[PDB]
Amino acid sequence: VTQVAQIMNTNPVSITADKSLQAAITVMKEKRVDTLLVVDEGNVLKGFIDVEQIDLNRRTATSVMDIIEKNVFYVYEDTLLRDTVQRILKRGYKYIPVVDKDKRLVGIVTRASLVDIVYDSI
Amino acid sequence: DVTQVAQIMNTNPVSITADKSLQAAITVMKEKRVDTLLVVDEGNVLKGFIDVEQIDLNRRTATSVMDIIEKNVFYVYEDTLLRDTVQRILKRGYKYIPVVDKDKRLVGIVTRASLVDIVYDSI
Ligand SMILES: Nc1ncnc2c1ncn2[C@@H]1O[C@@H]2COP(=O)(O)O[C@H]3[C@@H](O)[C@H](n4cnc5c(N)ncnc54)O[C@@H]3COP(=O)(O)O[C@H]2[C@H]1O
Repeated sequence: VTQVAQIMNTNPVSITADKSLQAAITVMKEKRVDTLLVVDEGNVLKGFIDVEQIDLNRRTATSVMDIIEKNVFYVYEDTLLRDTVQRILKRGYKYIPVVDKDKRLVGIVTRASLVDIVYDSI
Repeated sequence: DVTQVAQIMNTNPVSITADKSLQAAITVMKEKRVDTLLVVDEGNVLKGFIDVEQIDLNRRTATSVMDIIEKNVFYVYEDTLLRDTVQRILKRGYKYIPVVDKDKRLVGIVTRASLVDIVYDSI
C-alpha cells in the first residue's frame, strides 16, 4: 500500500562534513534537533553526527568529519511505510532518513511522522 | 556542578487535560509536533502522560484522554541539579523529563534538544 514519500517530512536538517563543531551545534540549537544528517556537496547522504559525540570529542575535534558515523540506516523514498514505522515503533530507531535512488537526502520520518499517520486515521 | 534544571528547561511543554478527546489530543500533538502529551488538571498539576502509541491502540474503544493516561511519570522539581536529570536521559534512556514546581505544577521539560543547549554553552 502506502509509501514513505507520502508522509515523510521534507525538511531534514543536514550539514556538510567540512563544517566545524562550532558550526554544527550552531545549526542543532537553531533547528531544535539532537543530531545532524551528513551530506556532500551534491547532497548524497553520508552519515550522521550526535550531540554526545560533539560533547565527547570536543577538545580534540575540529570538524564534523572527525566524528562522523557513516553506518546510518536509511530507507529509500518508495519503500513501504509499514516497515519503517515498524522499525521506529518497536526496533528502537529514533527517526529514519529518506533518500532517492541516488541516495540523495530527501526526507525524515520522525516520531511526529507517527502522529501525522495516527491523526489521518481519524 | 551546582547548576539547576530550571535554568535550562524549555518552558513550553505540551499539556492536555483529562476531559479532552483523542481527536482533540492528536490535534494538539500534530500542531505542536510531539509524540506525547503531558497531563495536567484544572490548576496545572502534573498527572500523567499519553502516547501516539496508546492513542493508536485504543482508538476504537476510548473516547477521552483519561481512558489511556499513564499516571506513573518520571518527573523532577525545578531546583534538582541538572547533572542528575541529564544523566538520566543519556544513559537511562528516558525520552525527556518533565519539571514541576514544589506544588507538582508543570513549568517545563528537558528534551534531547536541551542537551544541545548545554553542549552549545560549553563552547
Ligand atoms: N509534552 C511535550 N512537550 C514538549 N516536547 C515534547 C512533549 N512530548 C514529546 N516531546 C518532544 O517531541 C519531540 C518529537 O520527537 P521526534 O522523534 O519527532 O523528533 C526528534 C528527532 O526525531 C528530531 N531529529 C533529530 N535529528 C534530526 C535531523 N537531522 N533532522 C530532522 N529532525 C531530527 O528532533 C527531535 C528532538 O527530540 P526531543 O526529545 O528534543 O523532542 C521530542 C520530545 O522531547
